[PDB]
Amino acid sequence: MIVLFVDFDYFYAQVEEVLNPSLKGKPVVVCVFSGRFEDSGAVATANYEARKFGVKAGIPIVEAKKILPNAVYLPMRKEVYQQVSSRIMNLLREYSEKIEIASIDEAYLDISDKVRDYREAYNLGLEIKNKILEKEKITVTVGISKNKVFAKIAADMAKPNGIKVIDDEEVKRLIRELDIADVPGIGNITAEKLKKLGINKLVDTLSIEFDKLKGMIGEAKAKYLISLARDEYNEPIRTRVRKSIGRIVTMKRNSRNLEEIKPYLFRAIEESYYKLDKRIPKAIHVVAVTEDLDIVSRGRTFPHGISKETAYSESVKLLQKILEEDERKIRRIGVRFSKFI
DNA sequence: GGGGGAAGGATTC
DNA sequence: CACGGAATCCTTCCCCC
Ligand SMILES: [Ca+2]
Ligand SMILES: [Ca+2]
Ligand SMILES: [Ca+2]
Repeated sequence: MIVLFVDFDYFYAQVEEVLNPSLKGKPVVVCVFSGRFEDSGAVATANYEARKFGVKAGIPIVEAKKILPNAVYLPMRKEVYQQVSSRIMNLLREYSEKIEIASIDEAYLDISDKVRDYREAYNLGLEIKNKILEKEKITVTVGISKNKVFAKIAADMAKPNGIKVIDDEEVKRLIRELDIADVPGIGNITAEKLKKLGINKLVDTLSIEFDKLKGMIGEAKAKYLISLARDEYNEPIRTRVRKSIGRIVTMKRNSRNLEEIKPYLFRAIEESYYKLDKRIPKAIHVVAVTEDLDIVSRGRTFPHGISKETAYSESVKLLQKILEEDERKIRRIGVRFSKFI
């Protein structure tokens, strides 16, 4: 099996650059303004000009502005980026019908048929890179290997605007030398749990008693890491299906007042329903981000579809359940609809 | 003992 | 100071054969 992974470079910001080319070369910072106070919020993404100075996704807009006061700061326009993304995905869809659209800027291609051996794969990558740059003016990084995980890792090592192949020889080299934190799906939480078990490299997972691994990071994650170390990971390429649609907003002030939170919750509901399409959900969850950035939620699954009236009514009950069972003041509030009919 | 949901939380990107 | 949005996974609880 030959997997070719495509990852769009600093996507949101690059799109802004495409829509306003005079931005090229300047530090571009795409932000999610929360509205709590001037420049409150965080960086969704930044181009490399900004990233080389420390301005990257996750940092407060206020911090970024202290580092780069003269950079271009733009509000995130999700809808625009999503339409551009869809156009790029269709284009790849013609390089294979075996495609996995992992996110707004990542897709995996099973080019096991369209090619044989890594020479042609690499050639096909450049074809894809040049095609996308040509038709959309978007640069992307291509990663190629035997499975999804190493194809992605390949891209992680080649970005930005690169292409790379990890063949059956390097895979083994990485299995013992690749820092395990750099393995997809291994975040900071898991990375630390594995460090405490003496696991710093993928191969170390084979020196531990499985039942201990399972105990520490869960069975799924355990089998995942073990399979990769045995050089046996081989999940198939297939675009998952949207299983949930939702919206969460930040209130001006943290609150615990119902009549004060509602308008936010209802706005969340209104946007969620618009996003729903003609999809009808049978489950609804109210999600609240507490004052100490803790996430709490209460939901309910109905034996039938939820109309917007029912959603408005149930959400209030769920919200009251949250306020009732959690003392902290509330900072962000939203809803999520799932179990579509 | 264990299938099958549902619920609330934990994690990742 | 720290936004969002969604998928997996986990663990707990529950009904019940
Ligand atoms: Ca990516
Ligand atoms: Ca990217
Ligand atoms: Ca990591």
